[PDB]
Amino acid sequence: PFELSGKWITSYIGSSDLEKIGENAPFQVFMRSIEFDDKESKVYLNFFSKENGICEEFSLIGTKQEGNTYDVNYAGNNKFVVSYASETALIISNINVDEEGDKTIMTGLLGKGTDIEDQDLEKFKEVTRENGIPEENIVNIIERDDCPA
Ligand SMILES: CCCCCCCCCCC=O
Repeated sequence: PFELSGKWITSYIGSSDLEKIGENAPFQVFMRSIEFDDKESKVYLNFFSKENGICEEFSLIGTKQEGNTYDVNYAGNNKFVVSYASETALIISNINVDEEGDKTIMTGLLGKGTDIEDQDLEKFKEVTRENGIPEENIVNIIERDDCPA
């Protein structure tokens, strides 16, 4: 029985739009924890993001929708799905439509902080590729995560 809820840190993030994941961008998300409240059909996302260089924490609440999709507001509208789940990682596929209406597809590899297991990384890169996102559009989040634990 897989436990999806708990501590989850971001290791890598791929994106179709580089403007959304650079330094201080809305999607350079340093995950801290994700909670799946299936009884209440909600999802609790906690993370840090940089704006003007300093770390800023976020505690969002998303609602479960059709299939395995989750709706959540942040820098536009988002619809994300947990494409992959193992005992060491989680791979999220998210589609964001910002305030300007620009559509951006993104992917992310989440772990228990730690150390990255190449097995999950290869799956992340494969998912990223399948979404038409090139390898050069992948950023290493762990190297950039200096935000509070
Ligand atoms: C932000 C993309 C991947 C981050 C890891 C978990 C998602 C929680 C916040 C999702 C908002 O998109």
